[PDB]
Amino acid sequence: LTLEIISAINKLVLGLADVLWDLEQLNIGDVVEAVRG
Repeated sequence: LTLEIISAINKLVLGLADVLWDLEQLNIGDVVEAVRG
């Protein structure tokens, strides 16, 4: 599931494209998901 959030991702990454993205989520993009993996 986490990875898929993966599927949704790279493409997603003006407001919509940016601040809202990461801001809305609030880190995930940057990277902890790593720990889970």
